[PDB]
Amino acid sequence: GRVIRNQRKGAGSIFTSHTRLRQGAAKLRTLDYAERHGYIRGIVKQIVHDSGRGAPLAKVVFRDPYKYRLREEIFIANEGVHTGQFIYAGKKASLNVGNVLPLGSVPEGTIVSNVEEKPGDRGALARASGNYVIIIGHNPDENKTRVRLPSGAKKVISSDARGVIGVIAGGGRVDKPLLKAGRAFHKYRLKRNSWPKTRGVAMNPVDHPHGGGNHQHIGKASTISRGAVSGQKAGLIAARRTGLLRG
RNA sequence: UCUUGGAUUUAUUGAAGACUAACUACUGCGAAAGCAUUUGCCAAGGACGUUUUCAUUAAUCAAGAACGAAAGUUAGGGGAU
RNA sequence: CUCGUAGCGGUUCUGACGUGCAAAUCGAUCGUCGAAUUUGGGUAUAGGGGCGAAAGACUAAUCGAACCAUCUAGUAGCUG
RNA sequence: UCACCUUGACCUAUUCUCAAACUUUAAAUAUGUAAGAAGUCCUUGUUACUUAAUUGAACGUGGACAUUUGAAUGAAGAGC
RNA sequence: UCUUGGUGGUAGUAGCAAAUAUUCAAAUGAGAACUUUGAAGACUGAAGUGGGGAAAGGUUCCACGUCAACAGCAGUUGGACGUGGGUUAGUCGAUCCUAAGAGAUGGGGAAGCUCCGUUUCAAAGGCCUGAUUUUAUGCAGGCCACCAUCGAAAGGGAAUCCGGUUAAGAUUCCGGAACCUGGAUAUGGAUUCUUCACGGUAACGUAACUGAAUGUGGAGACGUCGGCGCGAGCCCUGGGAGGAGUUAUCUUUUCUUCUUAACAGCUUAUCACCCCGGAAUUGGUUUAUCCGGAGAUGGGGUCUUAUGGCUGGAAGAGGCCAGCACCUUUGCUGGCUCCGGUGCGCUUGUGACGGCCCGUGAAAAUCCACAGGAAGGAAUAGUUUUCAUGCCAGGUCGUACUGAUAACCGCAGCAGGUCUCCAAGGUGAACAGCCUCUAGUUGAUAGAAUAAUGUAGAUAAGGGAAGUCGGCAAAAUAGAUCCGUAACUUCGGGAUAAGGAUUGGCUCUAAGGGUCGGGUACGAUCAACUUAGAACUGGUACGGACAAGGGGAAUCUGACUGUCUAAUUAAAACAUAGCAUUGCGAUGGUCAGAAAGUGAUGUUGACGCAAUGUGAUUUCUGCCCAGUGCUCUGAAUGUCAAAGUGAAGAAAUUCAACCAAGCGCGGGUAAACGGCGGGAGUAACUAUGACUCUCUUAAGGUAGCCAAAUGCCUCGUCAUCUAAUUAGUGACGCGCAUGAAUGGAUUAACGAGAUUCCCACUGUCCCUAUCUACUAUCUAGCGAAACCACAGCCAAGGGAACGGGCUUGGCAGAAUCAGCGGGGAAAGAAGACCCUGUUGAGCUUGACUCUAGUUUGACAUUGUGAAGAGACAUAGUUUCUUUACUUAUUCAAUGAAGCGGAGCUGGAAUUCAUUUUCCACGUUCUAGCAUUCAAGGUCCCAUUCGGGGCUGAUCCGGGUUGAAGACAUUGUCAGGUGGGGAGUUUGGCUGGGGCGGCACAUCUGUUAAACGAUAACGCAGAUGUCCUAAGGGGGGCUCAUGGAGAACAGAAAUCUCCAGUAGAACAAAAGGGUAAAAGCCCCCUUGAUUUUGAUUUUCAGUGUGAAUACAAACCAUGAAAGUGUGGCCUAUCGAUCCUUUAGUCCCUCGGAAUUUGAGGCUAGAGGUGCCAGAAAAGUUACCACAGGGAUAACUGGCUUGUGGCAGUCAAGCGUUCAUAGCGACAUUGCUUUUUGAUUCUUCGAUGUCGGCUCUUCCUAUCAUACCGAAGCAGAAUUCGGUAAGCGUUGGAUUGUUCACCCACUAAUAGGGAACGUGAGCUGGGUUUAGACCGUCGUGAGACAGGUUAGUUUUACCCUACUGAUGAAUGUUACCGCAAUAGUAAUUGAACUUAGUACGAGAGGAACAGUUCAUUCGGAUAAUUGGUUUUUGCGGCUGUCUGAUCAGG
Ligand SMILES: [Mg+2]
Ligand SMILES: [Mg+2]
Ligand SMILES: [Mg+2]
Ligand SMILES: [Mg+2]
Ligand SMILES: [Mg+2]
Ligand SMILES: [Mg+2]
Ligand SMILES: [Mg+2]
Ligand SMILES: [Mg+2]
Ligand SMILES: [Mg+2]
Ligand SMILES: [Mg+2]
Ligand SMILES: [Mg+2]
Ligand SMILES: [Mg+2]
Ligand SMILES: [Mg+2]
Ligand SMILES: [Mg+2]
Ligand SMILES: [Mg+2]
Ligand SMILES: [Mg+2]
Ligand SMILES: [Mg+2]
Ligand SMILES: [Mg+2]
Ligand SMILES: [Mg+2]
Ligand SMILES: [Mg+2]
Ligand SMILES: [Mg+2]
Ligand SMILES: [Mg+2]
Ligand SMILES: [Mg+2]
Ligand SMILES: [Mg+2]
Ligand SMILES: [Mg+2]
Ligand SMILES: [Mg+2]
Ligand SMILES: [Mg+2]
Ligand SMILES: [Mg+2]
Ligand SMILES: [Mg+2]
Ligand SMILES: [Mg+2]
Ligand SMILES: [Mg+2]
Ligand SMILES: [Mg+2]
Ligand SMILES: [Mg+2]
Ligand SMILES: [Mg+2]
Ligand SMILES: [Mg+2]
Ligand SMILES: [Mg+2]
Ligand SMILES: [Mg+2]
Ligand SMILES: [Mg+2]
Ligand SMILES: [Mg+2]
Ligand SMILES: [Mg+2]
Ligand SMILES: [Mg+2]
Ligand SMILES: [Mg+2]
Ligand SMILES: [Mg+2]
Ligand SMILES: [Mg+2]
Ligand SMILES: [Mg+2]
Ligand SMILES: [Mg+2]
Ligand SMILES: [Mg+2]
Ligand SMILES: [Mg+2]
Ligand SMILES: [Mg+2]
Ligand SMILES: [Mg+2]
Ligand SMILES: [Mg+2]
Ligand SMILES: [Mg+2]
Ligand SMILES: [Mg+2]
Ligand SMILES: [Mg+2]
Ligand SMILES: [Mg+2]
Ligand SMILES: [Mg+2]
Ligand SMILES: [Mg+2]
Ligand SMILES: [Mg+2]
Ligand SMILES: [Mg+2]
Ligand SMILES: [Mg+2]
Ligand SMILES: [Mg+2]
Ligand SMILES: [Mg+2]
Ligand SMILES: [Mg+2]
Ligand SMILES: [Mg+2]
Ligand SMILES: [Mg+2]
Ligand SMILES: [Mg+2]
Ligand SMILES: [Mg+2]
Ligand SMILES: [Mg+2]
Ligand SMILES: [Mg+2]
Ligand SMILES: [Mg+2]
Ligand SMILES: [Mg+2]
Ligand SMILES: [Mg+2]
Ligand SMILES: [Mg+2]
Ligand SMILES: [Mg+2]
Ligand SMILES: [Mg+2]
Ligand SMILES: [Mg+2]
Ligand SMILES: [Mg+2]
Ligand SMILES: [Mg+2]
Ligand SMILES: [Mg+2]
Ligand SMILES: [Mg+2]
Ligand SMILES: [Mg+2]
Ligand SMILES: [Mg+2]
Ligand SMILES: [Mg+2]
Ligand SMILES: [Mg+2]
Ligand SMILES: [Mg+2]
Ligand SMILES: [Mg+2]
Ligand SMILES: [Mg+2]
Ligand SMILES: [Mg+2]
Ligand SMILES: [Mg+2]
Ligand SMILES: [Mg+2]
Ligand SMILES: [Mg+2]
Ligand SMILES: [Mg+2]
Ligand SMILES: [Mg+2]
Ligand SMILES: [Mg+2]
Ligand SMILES: [Mg+2]
Repeated sequence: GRVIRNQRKGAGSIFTSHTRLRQGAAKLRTLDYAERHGYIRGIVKQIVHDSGRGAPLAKVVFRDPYKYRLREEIFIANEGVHTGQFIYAGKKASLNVGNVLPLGSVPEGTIVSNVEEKPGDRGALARASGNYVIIIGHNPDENKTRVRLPSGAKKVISSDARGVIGVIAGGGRVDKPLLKAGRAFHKYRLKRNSWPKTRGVAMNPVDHPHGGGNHQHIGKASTISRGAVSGQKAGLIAARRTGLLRG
């Protein structure tokens, strides 16, 4: 008869993002006349590390078209982008790694990252370390493009949506083992309070639907409907098949 | 088992990975295991030719090493048959 | 990582004490001691709620549901 | 044996022993009613009941009988 | 156990015992253990008992006066009491900045208190003018796109130091010496006829050396560890100038002073950089291997000023002395204050590096610089001066003190807790322990004595775990050097494995450094502590105190480090990395919120986030989709709500069709929940059973493992371990009930985890003794509490069954002291177990009823066109179908910046004399720059040295832009889902409750004892039906059965007679009843009918059911008398409310009617079986409350099935012979220690088993003493008597009592004492809360199943006991007596008797006598051992007193 840990996370008290040391919001450059009819030239000045993020951040500096001043955008760095590199964003831009072009104006099989789901929302797809997006199709009348997402799914996005050529840098990170609870401690120190995890079967029945009994056992089926609510969605939510993938 | 929710067939267009028929032989190369679509680059190899050059530098070899079908092992990728 | 101080804990004596020095101490013996360490201040989360490396533990000596006031002189086939 | 010492039960007359859910009989104790005036007797009045029929039935008028008026003991007042 | 207040006994009692410790004298005083001073002894021992601070306190600080209360003794003292004094800032903080966050406004939500949000969807605004005469500087240009405010006395930050001063303030006052900010402002210097400096190749330099808007850059501004370098301070030390100490002797000796601030000038640097040069024969170089043609080495330079040196500050101050004054105002005078060395030292700061990260380690205020060139400006210095000097001001608040064994919190002057800075010498590795210096304290009620029992510390002969549940506690080990070091292993470890030597002192030896140097075959000089070796030496001591690992072989278990039940559970539980599963591509997953123009994840984006499971590595994860969950573009007349449609009706209404989700159907999923079998026969053994035959499966437990922490039986069986093992280990396995991510098996290392063994070791024990300190005791002072009906000597009896009192006995003499744990079923706590309650709570679910949320349908928002297998058959915008518009709505973005359309060219437009037609719009080697309405061009001005347009830069539409679109979304309603959340329910009787049953509503016979009534979970049975006849009537007939007779035919077919009192039948149990019937056969029928009363039984003379007699009818029936109101009689059944039906066509619908419709009256039905009648699933070991001995266990008491022990009788056994010794079939008793029955007492609690310890009692006698009997020759036995005097063991396993074995013994008898004995212990067993396993349940949970951990309180009161005093007897003293009470010894062996008696032999005694021993007891200390504060003597370490001696 007590609210469970998965419910308490939505109140957002001790379960927020530890966001002091982060370098900003890693977004694309705001879609304007420079990036819609020609291009604009940037410059990388730093490849910095983002706290809580496994991918480096490239600080790319552009000139403001309308006022004499410099605008520093923060990109997710692509593997191969270096400091001192000129970076081109726009429609008429050239395909190099780190250039920002619409999905329509890049050919089939192009490998892109920081890809907008809608034109101008400043980067939503292929942002974690190592991941990328492959363009697998085009429908030039009623401009759309078919992609493969990092999950393996197929998405249809506007051809006016943008992307950055290359993979997101920092790949192969999760292939290293953490080896100890300490290295898990400092990974989640700079993300959010989701660590450690107590098993619900290791509890009292007031705390979890899995807890209690004279032996640690689940009692009911762990697969719960999508048509259930909070407090019952403690287990496998809306599972199609369970266990190993052996047919 | 699939099938009137149109299977099987047929046509158009795509993807994926694998494979490289026919030509293909009492034919070739490779130390052996093995090796076939093209073009490019890389270093190599046999045989021939030689009025070149060195002039026994060689033969086989314990111990020791390189390579070693396929299945298998570990971890990524890929999963068309 | 280890031996071991400061520190931080609390194994055993089932030691002392048990109208105590103390509503949890004292002593010896112990765990650990460069990190998932220890800690001050600021700050956030509030009661059927929080918080929980999970013991129904902790949330002002109060916790299988805090504390305060009211409804309330709640009701009692039960005891005085 | 192919009417026989070595037949079983059955029938008839005997015999020993018994019965809470057997009995011809049958106590003790306990128990119902009666021992009168709201009585008995005579005459005959009523009725739609009853009879073949004032016959019966029931309730009566009038008349006969007075405390040994219908066993014993008691009664402390009786009844409501 | 009332309330409030007061008061006692206990009681002058318990006690005032941690933190080494006090002592002498004087002073003050009424009074001194405690005050003050001196002396002495000591301690904290620099991670302090020392100097400061943060929080908190608040005056506690300081002085004077004072001692009533407070300082648990005292008090002249005080943190007390009374009166006062005291806190000084431009520089230290606050103030300011932002952090995590908090929070207004605009705006949205909410009935509202108010909520969200912090830049949002807002018309959110101040900044300078170049510089002043029409300026209160605007009535002007020009610029800026953010958007409150709060948030740190530890973060960021402008600037102050030294000396002195107070009773108490100080980085604040005073004296001296600075600095910063803000403002104003003059002079000098600088620069200027080249108008905004010069020098250097350069790095850069300087005293200056204009610089607007705008932009850019830097600082503020950052982790941790390691080593190295450098600095400061400290420590160590040499020479000298003073002062003090010791001085028998020694000591050029021991201690001590010898200082230099902020600020300023000049110099000072690793790193970095510049020039020259051009490198392999590669060089440079760090402790640490980096660097160099992208230019090393080298030679010259440049810069940062951490930091150091010099000088100013500043010797005038501070220190140390000396001399002279000597109520001198109170000083005056004078000298010295100097020069070094050393370093793996300590603390700290810094610099250059290196290591680490799936961790890469704040922000803002603020300040500066540069880019740019706006504007302004030149005479002998026009401007401008970030150069020097000069002037003024710096507010408000805080400041004292403590910061804790007395200033804070803990009730308080509480051994507790509470953040931080500084940190001397020695020993030593050390911030350890031990001793000392500076500083500080010497506070804690005392004195005397040295009983017991304690607490704390010790030691112990011989043995060495025999102790105990268990090695608990203790001992042992310990530092360092050298040697040596296994199994196993994840190859990193194990590991300090195990083991084994050495260690002092003194005198030496040998290595190991720095600075100094060459010709266009060389040693002066200084300094450090490591290491190795040698000799000599000694009561063979030496890590001499201190400090400091015990180790080994196994098993279980968790990989490890880590975490938790504060205050009983530290673990095997939790976590963990690793592994795996699941969901989600943002209009999203998971979750918030009452809503929201609302939130978390999210400053996010599948290498992510969320939800779970398992838990490192090795090696594996078998079989199951039937169940239930989950899931599926799956089947579409099975079910399908609301809305909508249609039919009938006057209509309310009734019906029908259509019918979304969801359910049902089909499938997939087990690292989802979960599951993983019998009977029988078979191999040339007897059973065993590869294979085989069936029953049911979805699958029938695979790989593995095991009496395992999982196995009841079980202490399984074997082996091993031991003398002996219910332990352990290894095997085996039909395994009650093992098993694969509810993970199976194994696994190095780790572990305050659990278990067994071994070595060492020891007082754990045999078996106890001694010592010290503190208590206790006694004294002065001070002085509680628990508890208390009244109390306090027993035996027996009875009694609510264990009496202090009552009864009958025993007896009994003041007042007491120390102990003590028998008793007071002592106290502590209105039992926490069990029961009762129509008492609650928590958690679970296939209980009931809801509910948020979610899903599905409908209507509104919701408009505009189409095509329309979209109306019913010249027939119509809505209709069981799709896509077209944008303006509602929705999403998103931006400083709403470039949208839409139209306009120049050139063509593979082969211009088709037409853009039917389309395409490109100033930027891509490179880490530069991009700003001033834009220069140019053009035209105008009224031209003023400047100003304005246009074009540069196409025109038009004012639609910011992109999606999405009348669908989501939203409002309302309807169906589903919905233990996530809520509330409620879970009967009773009961030889306690649970379970079973119904004795819960009934019937017959018995119980039941001759009217009636009468209990038990008494007994034997039956009831919830059956019947249109098995009801009613009439007539006829006799039934069960037996005997004899009939072909098949018998023992049983039909037929016939005789006998048949019922021995048959009557629906169903049993009892009763019945023979021209009540039965059997036949005929007719519905009385099993209507209406109202009366009555009987159960009984309240209520109801219900059943029944009896009538009466009014109407029928049946029979010839009729009659009979029939269901069954031959005794059982077979049901209220109010609601619904329904029959009847009358009756009453009413209240303004009056008609018609439906509704309501009403009388009689039935539908039902409550718990049967006088609620609508209801579990568990609780987390439980709780009101009670209850109305109630379970332990004890006592009764009873005595059972257990044991006896007896009578004697068929028989005992070679004959009942009774030497036995004894059947019977029979009569005893015990309460075994086990069973009462719930008698106890629930405002009698502390629950075993053990240990210790006492007493019984006798039903094992031994010992003395005897009797024998089938007693002897020896040894057996049976029996008197007898409880005296003994009655040590161990392995087990928590066990019991058991069992080993072994000794004279013997290892049995019992009682609240199953003797917990204020005597222990806590192993059992009995809370943690945890794991097995079985069972969907689960919560359960198990008189296993395993691990889990606080044991109080005596000082009375009595009892043990010891100790004592009034009274004329006083006093010595010597005695003995009533009464207690009593104590015990047992064995050997020699001799004696190889004798006896015996055929084998064997083989006893009495007397001597000598020893066992167990016990009482002493005693010559000896032997133990003990040591004799601190007696000696030795040793470390430190301290200068050394020595002598000591602490
Ligand atoms: Mg976990
Ligand atoms: Mg738990
Ligand atoms: Mg080919
Ligand atoms: Mg460690
Ligand atoms: Mg350790
Ligand atoms: Mg420690
Ligand atoms: Mg503990
Ligand atoms: Mg204790
Ligand atoms: Mg350590
Ligand atoms: Mg601390
Ligand atoms: Mg809640
Ligand atoms: Mg629990
Ligand atoms: Mg409360
Ligand atoms: Mg009350
Ligand atoms: Mg009877
Ligand atoms: Mg009678
Ligand atoms: Mg009192
Ligand atoms: Mg006393
Ligand atoms: Mg004393
Ligand atoms: Mg000391
Ligand atoms: Mg006092
Ligand atoms: Mg006094
Ligand atoms: Mg004072
Ligand atoms: Mg300051
Ligand atoms: Mg502020
Ligand atoms: Mg900081
Ligand atoms: Mg000063
Ligand atoms: Mg001048
Ligand atoms: Mg100059
Ligand atoms: Mg700067
Ligand atoms: Mg200063
Ligand atoms: Mg420090
Ligand atoms: Mg100046
Ligand atoms: Mg002050
Ligand atoms: Mg002060
Ligand atoms: Mg102070
Ligand atoms: Mg005090
Ligand atoms: Mg020292
Ligand atoms: Mg030393
Ligand atoms: Mg003391
Ligand atoms: Mg000894
Ligand atoms: Mg000895
Ligand atoms: Mg023993
Ligand atoms: Mg021990
Ligand atoms: Mg060594
Ligand atoms: Mg060793
Ligand atoms: Mg070992
Ligand atoms: Mg562990
Ligand atoms: Mg575990
Ligand atoms: Mg494991
Ligand atoms: Mg640990
Ligand atoms: Mg605890
Ligand atoms: Mg957020
Ligand atoms: Mg499995
Ligand atoms: Mg409907
Ligand atoms: Mg043992
Ligand atoms: Mg075993
Ligand atoms: Mg075996
Ligand atoms: Mg087994
Ligand atoms: Mg004493
Ligand atoms: Mg009395
Ligand atoms: Mg008597
Ligand atoms: Mg009493
Ligand atoms: Mg009396
Ligand atoms: Mg009497
Ligand atoms: Mg007596
Ligand atoms: Mg006395
Ligand atoms: Mg005592
Ligand atoms: Mg007692
Ligand atoms: Mg008690
Ligand atoms: Mg009741
Ligand atoms: Mg815009
Ligand atoms: Mg009777
Ligand atoms: Mg019967
Ligand atoms: Mg019945
Ligand atoms: Mg008849
Ligand atoms: Mg019958
Ligand atoms: Mg009968
Ligand atoms: Mg009845
Ligand atoms: Mg009712
Ligand atoms: Mg009306
Ligand atoms: Mg009843
Ligand atoms: Mg009571
Ligand atoms: Mg006797
Ligand atoms: Mg005897
Ligand atoms: Mg005898
Ligand atoms: Mg006796
Ligand atoms: Mg005796
Ligand atoms: Mg005995
Ligand atoms: Mg007992
Ligand atoms: Mg006792
Ligand atoms: Mg225990
Ligand atoms: Mg006790
Ligand atoms: Mg006492
Ligand atoms: Mg001596």
